[PDB]
Amino acid sequence: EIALTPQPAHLTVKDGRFEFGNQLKAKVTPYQGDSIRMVFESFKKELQEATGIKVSSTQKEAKARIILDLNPQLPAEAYKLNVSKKQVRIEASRPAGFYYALQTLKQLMPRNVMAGVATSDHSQWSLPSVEIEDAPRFEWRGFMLDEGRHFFGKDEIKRVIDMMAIYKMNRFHWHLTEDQGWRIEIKKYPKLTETGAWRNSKVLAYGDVKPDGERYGGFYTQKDIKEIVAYAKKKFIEIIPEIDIPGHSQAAVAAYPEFLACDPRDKHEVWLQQGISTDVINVANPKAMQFAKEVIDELTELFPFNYIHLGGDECPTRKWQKNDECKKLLSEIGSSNFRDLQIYFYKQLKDYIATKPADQQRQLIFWNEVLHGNTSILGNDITIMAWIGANAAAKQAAKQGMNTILSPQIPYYINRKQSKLPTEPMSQGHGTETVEAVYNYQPLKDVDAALQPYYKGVQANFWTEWVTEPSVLEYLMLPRLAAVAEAGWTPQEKRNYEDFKERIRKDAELYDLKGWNYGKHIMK
Ligand SMILES: [Cl-]
Ligand SMILES: [Cl-]
Repeated sequence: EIALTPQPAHLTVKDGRFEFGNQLKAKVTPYQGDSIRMVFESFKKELQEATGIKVSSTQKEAKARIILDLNPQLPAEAYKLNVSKKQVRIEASRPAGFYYALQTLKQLMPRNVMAGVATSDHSQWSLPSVEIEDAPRFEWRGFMLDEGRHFFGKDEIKRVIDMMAIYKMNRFHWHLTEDQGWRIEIKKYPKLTETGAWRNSKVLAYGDVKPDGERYGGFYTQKDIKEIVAYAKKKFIEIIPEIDIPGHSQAAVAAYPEFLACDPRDKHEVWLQQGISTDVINVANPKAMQFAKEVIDELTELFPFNYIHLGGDECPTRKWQKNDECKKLLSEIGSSNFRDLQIYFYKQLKDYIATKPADQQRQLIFWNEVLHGNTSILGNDITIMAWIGANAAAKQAAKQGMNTILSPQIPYYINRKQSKLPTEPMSQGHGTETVEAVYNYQPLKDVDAALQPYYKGVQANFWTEWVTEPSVLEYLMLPRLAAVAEAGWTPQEKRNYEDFKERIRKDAELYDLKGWNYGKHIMK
């Protein structure tokens, strides 16, 4: 019983099986300075850890039990995988394609292989004969984690990356800064972490829930950030940092109130509540602009991927309205609409980025509500993450020639409850965002062919207002993460929730072996 998730574009089962011994020979293309050989070496280590099988090299076709060949006609993440009694044959055009072919290969084996866990007893190992041709539907297949509200740390984020890689996801969006915490070391502004990474409650207060008096927090050093980026790159996951400015910035304001606060004479502390804060950055202060530039500079050094997310939330303008510098700047830009200050701030930063050498330039991503503002000055070389009225907003973005990513609150905010049972952990929602609901979302329903090139893909987002424990994070992430991964990867014509349900059931064993929690509703 073969169970592949995401389901490949094309799968044909054939007669017989390929058997591994304790040792066998592989021939691997030397394409791009042995890059594919490096991918294969990582695979060899994983295989040996789980099965004891050792692979050696050959240059002879006739002696190669496994062969990785270059086929330049295939798309950048595409592959062919042909398993017969005599040979495993893989073709791809790019490293990621070889990597994905090998992920599929592992998935055809017992779940302990994908889990990277050995059996205690002697086992023998084989693959079903198959012909697979596969390629992702979308180039952006993403997961966002909020570590601003609750910090999980390096080991847990490595596990998150591990989960993503199993399901061939390729974009990790790291929501690192918030009203309630700042989680990334910035060398020029050390108080962002010293002040902003710690606060006097673990829980975030809302309604009947009050602050709990626990001194709580944490942050990533730059060394940690580089380590995680490198770890993710080995699994073909690129990382997008999100540093929210000037909204969702209360932690930064608490760190440097003397120039970031609109009201510096007032007390500023890290927020212990859930909600929307009015304590926004004073975008009219020249030192605040210097700060934003210096933060972007440091992000460029740490994150090699070509995008930065700056938020674009419709932050409260109340404090700007009461600030002499902000009132003066608004008058100077010839406006009476304070939202124009936020857009002006972004334009400044976009212009600054454009002054940098090409390799240091980054494209900006914003949440779709930014488009409610007067955004003409930003041009159309921005990317829109569509989360609220997502289908309508994505269409609007595409009509303006902006690339767009679909992350609808309903149903891709997978921190939301996944069941109506009274025993579920506390999180947002009422229990309607079941695995079925997540899977059934159709990203290109009713999207005109002309607009489709702008739709880069899909992303599940995980907000952590309520989620304080890794066990709960995992419980909510899985298995809905796989449903979104399948939406991202599998052609529409091969998608079917009932079929997915049967396949994803096979991964309970994987999750158990890895020690991951998961929702049990569709399992067993
Ligand atoms: Cl679909
Ligand atoms: Cl669709």
